[PDB]
Amino acid sequence: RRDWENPGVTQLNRLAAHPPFASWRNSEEARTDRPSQQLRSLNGEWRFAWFPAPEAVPESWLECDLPEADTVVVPSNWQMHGYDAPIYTNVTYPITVNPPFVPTENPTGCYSLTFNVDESWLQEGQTRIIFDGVNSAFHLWCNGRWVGYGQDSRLPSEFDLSAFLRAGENRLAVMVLRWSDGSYLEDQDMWRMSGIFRDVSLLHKPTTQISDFHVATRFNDDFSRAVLEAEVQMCGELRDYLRVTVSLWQGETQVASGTAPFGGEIIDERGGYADRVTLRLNVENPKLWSAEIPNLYRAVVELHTADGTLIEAEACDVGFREVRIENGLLLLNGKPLLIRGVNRHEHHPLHGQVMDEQTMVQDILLMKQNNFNAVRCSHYPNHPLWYTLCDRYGLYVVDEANIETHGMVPMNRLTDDPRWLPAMSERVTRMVQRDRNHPSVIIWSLGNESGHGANHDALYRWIKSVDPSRPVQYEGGGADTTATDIICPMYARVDEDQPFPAVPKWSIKKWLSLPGETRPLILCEYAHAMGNSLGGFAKYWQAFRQYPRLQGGFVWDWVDQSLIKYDENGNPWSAYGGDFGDTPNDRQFCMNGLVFADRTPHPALTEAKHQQQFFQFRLSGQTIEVTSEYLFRHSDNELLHWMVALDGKPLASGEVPLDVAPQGKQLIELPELPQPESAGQLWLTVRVVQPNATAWSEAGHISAWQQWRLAENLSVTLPAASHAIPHLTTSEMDFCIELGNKRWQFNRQSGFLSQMWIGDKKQLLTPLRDQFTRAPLDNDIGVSEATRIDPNAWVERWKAAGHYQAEAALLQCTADTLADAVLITTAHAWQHQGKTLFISRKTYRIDGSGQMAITVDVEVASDTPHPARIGLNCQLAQVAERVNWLGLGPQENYPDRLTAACFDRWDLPLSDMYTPYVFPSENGLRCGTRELNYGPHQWRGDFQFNISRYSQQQLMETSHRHLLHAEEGTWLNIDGFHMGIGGDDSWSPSVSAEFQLSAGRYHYQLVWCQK
Amino acid sequence: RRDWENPGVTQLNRLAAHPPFASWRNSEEARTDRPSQQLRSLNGEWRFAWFPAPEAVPESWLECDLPEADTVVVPSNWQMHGYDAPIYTNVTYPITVNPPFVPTENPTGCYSLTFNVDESWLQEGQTRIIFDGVNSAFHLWCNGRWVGYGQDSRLPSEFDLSAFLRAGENRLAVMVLRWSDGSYLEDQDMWRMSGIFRDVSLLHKPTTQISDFHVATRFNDDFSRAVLEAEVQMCGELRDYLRVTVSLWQGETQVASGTAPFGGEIIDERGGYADRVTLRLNVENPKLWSAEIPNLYRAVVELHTADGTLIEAEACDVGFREVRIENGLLLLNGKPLLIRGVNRHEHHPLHGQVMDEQTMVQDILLMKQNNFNAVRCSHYPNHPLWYTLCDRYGLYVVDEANIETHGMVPMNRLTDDPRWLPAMSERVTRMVQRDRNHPSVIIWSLGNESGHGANHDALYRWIKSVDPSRPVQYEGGGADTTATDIICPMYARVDEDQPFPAVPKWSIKKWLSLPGETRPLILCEYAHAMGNSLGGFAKYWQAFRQYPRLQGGFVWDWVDQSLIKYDENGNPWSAYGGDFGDTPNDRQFCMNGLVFADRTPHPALTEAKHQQQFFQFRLSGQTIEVTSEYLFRHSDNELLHWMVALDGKPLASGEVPLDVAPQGKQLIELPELPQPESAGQLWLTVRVVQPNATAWSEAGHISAWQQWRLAENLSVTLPAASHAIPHLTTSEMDFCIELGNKRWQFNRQSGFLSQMWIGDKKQLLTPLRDQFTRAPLDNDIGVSEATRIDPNAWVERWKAAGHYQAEAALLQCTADTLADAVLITTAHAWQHQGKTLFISRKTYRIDGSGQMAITVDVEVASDTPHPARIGLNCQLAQVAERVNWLGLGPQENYPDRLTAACFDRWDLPLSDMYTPYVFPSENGLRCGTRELNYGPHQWRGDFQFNISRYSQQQLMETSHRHLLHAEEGTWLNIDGFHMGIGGDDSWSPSVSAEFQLSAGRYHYQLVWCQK
Ligand SMILES: [Mg+2]
Ligand SMILES: [Mg+2]
Ligand SMILES: [Mg+2]
Ligand SMILES: [Mg+2]
Ligand SMILES: [Mg+2]
Ligand SMILES: [Mg+2]
Ligand SMILES: [Mg+2]
Ligand SMILES: [Mg+2]
Ligand code: NA
Ligand code: NA
Ligand code: NA
Ligand code: NA
Ligand code: NA
Ligand code: NA
Ligand code: NA
Ligand code: NA
Ligand code: NA
Ligand code: NA
Repeated sequence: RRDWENPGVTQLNRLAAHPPFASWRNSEEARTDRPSQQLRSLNGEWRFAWFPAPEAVPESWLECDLPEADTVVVPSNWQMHGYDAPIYTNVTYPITVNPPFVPTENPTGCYSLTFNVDESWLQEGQTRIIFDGVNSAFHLWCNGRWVGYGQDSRLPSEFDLSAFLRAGENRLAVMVLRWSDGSYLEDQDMWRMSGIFRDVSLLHKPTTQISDFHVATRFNDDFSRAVLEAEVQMCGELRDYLRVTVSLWQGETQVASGTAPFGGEIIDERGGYADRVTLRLNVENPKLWSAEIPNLYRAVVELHTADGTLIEAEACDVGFREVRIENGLLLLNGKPLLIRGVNRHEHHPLHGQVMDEQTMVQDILLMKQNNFNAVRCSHYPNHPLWYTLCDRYGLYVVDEANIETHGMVPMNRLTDDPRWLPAMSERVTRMVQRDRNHPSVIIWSLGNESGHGANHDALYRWIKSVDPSRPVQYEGGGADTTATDIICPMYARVDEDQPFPAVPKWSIKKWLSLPGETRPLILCEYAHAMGNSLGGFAKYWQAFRQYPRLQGGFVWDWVDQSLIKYDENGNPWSAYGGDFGDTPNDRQFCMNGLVFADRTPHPALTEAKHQQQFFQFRLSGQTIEVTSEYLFRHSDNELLHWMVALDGKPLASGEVPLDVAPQGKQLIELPELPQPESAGQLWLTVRVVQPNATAWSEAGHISAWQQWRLAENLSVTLPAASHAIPHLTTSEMDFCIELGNKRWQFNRQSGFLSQMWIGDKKQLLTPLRDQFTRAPLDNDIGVSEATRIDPNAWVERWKAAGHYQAEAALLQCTADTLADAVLITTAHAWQHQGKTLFISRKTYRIDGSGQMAITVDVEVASDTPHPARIGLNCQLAQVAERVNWLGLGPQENYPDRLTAACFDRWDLPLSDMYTPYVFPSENGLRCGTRELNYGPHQWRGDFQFNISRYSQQQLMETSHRHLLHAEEGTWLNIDGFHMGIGGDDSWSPSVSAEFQLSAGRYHYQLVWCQK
Repeated sequence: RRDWENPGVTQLNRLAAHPPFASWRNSEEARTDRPSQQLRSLNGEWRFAWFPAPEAVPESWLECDLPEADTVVVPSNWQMHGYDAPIYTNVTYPITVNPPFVPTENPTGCYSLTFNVDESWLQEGQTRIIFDGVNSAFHLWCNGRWVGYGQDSRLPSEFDLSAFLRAGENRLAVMVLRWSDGSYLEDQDMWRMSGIFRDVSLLHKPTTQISDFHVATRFNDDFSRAVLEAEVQMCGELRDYLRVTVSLWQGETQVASGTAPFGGEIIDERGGYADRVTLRLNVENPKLWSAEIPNLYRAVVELHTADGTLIEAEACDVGFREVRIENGLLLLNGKPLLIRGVNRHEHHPLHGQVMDEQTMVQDILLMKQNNFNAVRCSHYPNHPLWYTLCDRYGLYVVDEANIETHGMVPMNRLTDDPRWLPAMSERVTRMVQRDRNHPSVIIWSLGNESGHGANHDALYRWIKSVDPSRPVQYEGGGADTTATDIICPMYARVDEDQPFPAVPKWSIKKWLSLPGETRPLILCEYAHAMGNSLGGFAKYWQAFRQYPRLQGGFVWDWVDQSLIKYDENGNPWSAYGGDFGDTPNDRQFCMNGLVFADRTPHPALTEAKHQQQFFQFRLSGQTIEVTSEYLFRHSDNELLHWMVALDGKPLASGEVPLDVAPQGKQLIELPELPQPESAGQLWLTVRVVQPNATAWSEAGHISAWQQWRLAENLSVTLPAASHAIPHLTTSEMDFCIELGNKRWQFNRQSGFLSQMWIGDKKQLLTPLRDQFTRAPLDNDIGVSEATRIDPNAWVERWKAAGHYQAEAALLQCTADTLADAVLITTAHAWQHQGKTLFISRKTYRIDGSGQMAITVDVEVASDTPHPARIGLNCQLAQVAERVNWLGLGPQENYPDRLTAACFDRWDLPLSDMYTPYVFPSENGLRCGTRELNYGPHQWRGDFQFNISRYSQQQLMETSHRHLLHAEEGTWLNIDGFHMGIGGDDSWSPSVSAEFQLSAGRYHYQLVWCQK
């Protein structure tokens, strides 16, 4: 039958979908969510053999273990065990496009398990097997007899095994196909793996049983009264003595309870559902659920007889909340949300796509700690425990059907085809049936990047009909089609329109007001965090706060999908597309997260944390105004710490309790601040600190901060004049300057400072030279590739202009003596093929104090692409342990990504001054720096810098961080100006005009001296 | 695999659905709709064998003919060949409800055909087979190899046989299952049959071919300009030299033509459809299509190469018309429709469910001739030719998906379940793909009596999304759900509410105005024409004309589903439910048509024709005002004929040409009305005659009529002194009266006229006695059954009250002689269980003229159910050839169904005075009669009467007309009053209060005399 090449067959003998069951036979266990003896895990060691096609599988395997099989753990992805390669392709399908067919060489994983079944499970009732995730399709046999088949790699497939098992040992055999017609609906941008990658379990239910239950909560106008409505369905034999009891508990207190026999109200001319009953429980003053305060109740559903014997119980956590769109705004409990979201794939660097509770918890704690309140399941239903953690920890969730056909041409070729409606329908309906009782899900999504086809419209309506409690969104076809209640673009920019034909991405501000438009706008994806990125993040947040109908967005994305590989020496390294021999592949495009695959943060996460703060601040005088962005809670776990420092020197500080209602303000007046000792800039830093631990944070967690400049007393005191004057020695080759223990050498043929000495120690490994390029970031490169150059990418523009190849031509090099110093003046031209790109004019003034003041004035031809940076660089001979500076920090920060950084005095080990992005590039810059100290050296001025053991040339020549090698000494890059890093997207230029170095003429000044 | 017990498998290897194709290889043949050499019929003689279950089919059958098979004609329903019995069940499924399973005993029809295939069809191109209709599911093999499987008995299933055929002789094998999971979606109220019942054909297409085409017509505001847009899709290898030309013809004139290479506009980020192209042709002053003037153009779509070589051509008739709902009104070409519709099942009394062109044309003509302008395909897509005929003759059509699950409990059990969404979706999507180019289809329907489930909502939106040109309707779930653009109830009454829980049927006038309601209302079924019915039809038409938003309805239904059976002598008779041994069955409920199975009309058809007239008239003095209800045409084929008669005697007449614009009025002044010379009532009758023949009627066709009373001159002339005086002979047991050669005898113990003689000839077989009951109509019976009485039905109320058992008790019988007459006075009480139900007091006055004047005064107890009639009856000794009367006629008419009858002098053969309803009952009445003549007798008065060879007793005791036998003499029923017949529905009391005999006291008088 080749059922795996027929979209008309997505399953055979599979049971209906339904919310999470456990068939407790003790009600108290159900109340507390304790393990159920009726729900057993079959996870652990199984037998597995790999074959190249289903045709190669031997018949013997159905009845007997293959001697050649290996023993492996399940769940797992077989690529993670080395049986074949995982493939990283973004848009292009990994298989030839020829629906509904798949390749004849189709990797097949033959899994089997011998396991015991107690006779008690078989004497009465039904025993079913549940496979929570099998990628991408499979057949199942039990004790050699075929049971059924299933597709949709991201929802559970359940089969009744009652008539196939026997007391004692039994053997299951599962043949899993890597590719199937379901693969045409699974083209998400992620590694392509396969296997039994989610839990496998066995569930026993009585013959008369709860087969489905739906929980709804509806409220009065002020949310002070609710009615909990629980519709319960049974399968099995109806009898007048059956009853359903639904009880609701808040902790250990029972809030309400109702009992009824089965028999629903009349629905139509034929009657009602004799096999269903709806219980309605009044709840006064319910404690409401939100991501701010995830209050939960427990609904316990008992099926029992009138005389009181329990048959079984099921149950769920219940969050009383209403979600609705009114007057153009998405409201939660009547108040407008501000979504601080992130897209999150299920990815683990060692386990592939298998998820575990520890990793789930770690992700949610980091998310909450970084001020996220929402997550989008990009792009498929997740492992079931995810929803339970979001309900309990408190995160809003977008639950999304496992439908993506991005590689089709045009993209809606399948979604507008009715023959594909059935298969798509089950991906949407099975998801709603399974997850509709979770309060954390607040919005349903129809899938991702599958264009806009009529199947979408049909499905959108089906959901609207079966569950009116949550909005439906879908971005395909232009983000504002008739299949979405929310305008949900991906990568639309704040102010800049991208008027692509048919599916333009308008500026978000403009989009809201197009003629006739009235829906809320929440980006389904924005701020693509690939590599050194998140440039322009603050521009989205300023817009979200100013426009009511801009209600936020989901950043793309949480974690890099890098996989671990081992080198010849056994040492692990982070790999990306193409590193497994996979081709074609999309190389580093699989790494776009705020965090590395092991959960270590990238520097961008701090930027997100700051912009997503829940407290806003203004300063007038010495009065700090604190405004709360919480909608529901008072600031009952927060105090404000304030500190004033002079040039990094602490002058004073205090603490004040914060007591701010949701949406309210608090005014705090600072104390009189005595006058500072000397000249400099006073800076005020305030932080919101939570003194008590929460379920998601430690005592002392800092949730928000902000700084302002206070008074400045510019320095007017003349410097203590030199007890000595430097001496110049002129030679045909060089100009040398000597001052005590110091010596400076300027090469006359190159016009650069080629050497410096302290005592008898040389300080430089490479001379001090102008630098106008950077090792290109992912955002500078975009989709450009050696074999398919994208001439529009910044990297290509610079390359084509000769920026990386330009040679300095000396125009002038002279020396003069002044009354107290020596003055060296140079001028160089950087040219390429005859064109002068940049002119650098400098003066170096060395005085009796030993200080060398460098003044730089650069001209940049108006018609050359604006350069990545304007600065100097050199390789110092020394390697020191610490980097100390007065400037923005402590983490890496760039012009268009520096809001989270604070101006203060920071000191870190040198290695923290390098950010190990998997794909190496310019990194580690710190901006707004007035003093930098390293080894015996100090530089002062107003510049940006980076310092590390890797030169820019090395970073640009190296594709994987594991291949980098520390160079001799230390590379210092000191910039007067640096271009923004961008990131609205990583496939087109995204650096906004205000962060491009287009001024034509630039000036900067540095003082270099000893420490 | 048992694919026929799995709603997840509705087909295997079936090709996509598409509009009618013929693969012409000459464009002019395509233009002219001539027969195509590439489309062959395989209809004719096939081999067939019946089996009790698919398991019983011998494997030998795949490879070769079974010797036991018979040779039979295809298309056919195997029940009509006598292989098994057809079943008539209305709501209750004919199989146990245990979805998706079917009985193990499942009648299987094995059909096979040996036929030739030309090598030219195989050497290039694709040869497919098309089964237009297979009930209910089937497997297909070709030359012993399995091809595919299909479900949905009402849409074509097609399969590519290219790789299975060989030049020369080939053999097809088709195993047809009577029952399948598809049957759960085919519970329509009609005979349950099976087989290959619609056409089987072979279609040859080139490898590079037109695979689909959609034609749309949009207009400017006054319809003076149109844009024809034709989207064309291809299959095969794309090549830059390919082209599509679409040309539009109006008769022989080429109106427009456009050509383009393939390549549609960009649709989304991935591009557009390289395999499609859209041609747009401008049309100025298009001739618009409507049921009034079905103007059609012809669109020819040619697939060819750039040098002009034709590859193939497809084509369709195009009707320029726009259908839209605006401000609560259904508009066609901007004018609000008034639907004069009827539901029509595909039924032939001899061939079952097989349709032929002659029967379809016969139906179409009679419909048009009877002023119908629309038809609803109750309840499945029809044979393809039906739409061609509607497009060309001009009828608005409601095309309805084959989905009816009436027998489920509750009704939406399957339609609300997502697991049945796929199967249902195909029944809707495939109908749309097939019929969307037909102009006659103006509204899509989601099926019938399947409750309201979310699957309906999903499919309603799918339609609206793919074809915005036609509204979508669906009655299930209360008739005004979110799945319907039109409020379309079935059997909702005009003024009376039927507030059933959950799905009330409101009075239609009230429904329109319920709070918040704004849609138009068109009944999908009304005026159930079962048996002697159509009572109150005029009430619906008065309301549709008074209320703009009441836009008409579809009467239930066109033709009785009776089947022919043959008695011992081979004579045919009409059979209904249970007559084939089918049980359970719903007896006569399958006969609800305006016409009998053979197309002979029932009397109700004339009432429908009159109320659905397109001309309305008013009279004011000598002025007749004619108003046209046509929306688009002028009365260019009509003249008004008028006639004035005095009591039936013609006084004057004339004709005036009609020249009225659509919706306009014309005033016609009648000439001076010379006075009449005699007492009597003058009556004016007018008729609209079409002088010229049309495609649907003959010259002389009468399309409308109306009558009015004009002056009346009451008779004040004293008769004249009688030549003689009757004599009274009194005896112990009788009062006899003699006058000339006539004698009357009144029995003194019974109190009735027991005998009357002309000479020595007795004139009565039974005495003249009062009668208060009638042989019950289907509407009087409803669903009541001897085995399950419905105490609320009229017949049961009458029975229970003793109406049929009450016996006359004499209260008084006296005789007096007057100056010139003898007077007999009598009084009788009718009692039951000691209660007096009725009292009848009469006088018989016999005078010198020989006339007997009868006065009747009756009392009816207030607490007894209102009686069916208040009259007298007798069995006359003689039988005469003709019946002549001055009253309403000529056809049968009842109080609530007499608008179409006209007052005049009529004369018919006695048998025309009996209506042969298959299920016999009271029939043949004529009301408003002032004089009745039969043999030598004459009765004068103001009464209603029926006259025939069958007593009411026999009619009520006989269930099939074929078993009635003429009694001796003639039974005459003369009524002073008769109850209405009702018909709003035939399962609950439906006679309106104003037509019930509830006055308590009634008076009538008659004169019987010799002629
Ligand atoms: Mg499949
Ligand atoms: Mg226990
Ligand atoms: Mg054993
Ligand atoms: Mg994608
Ligand atoms: Mg700030
Ligand atoms: Mg099936
Ligand atoms: Mg029905
Ligand atoms: Mg009339
Ligand atoms: Na906002
Ligand atoms: Na590549
Ligand atoms: Na990516
Ligand atoms: Na606080
Ligand atoms: Na690099
Ligand atoms: Na109307
Ligand atoms: Na019956
Ligand atoms: Na019927
Ligand atoms: Na005329
Ligand atoms: Na009868």
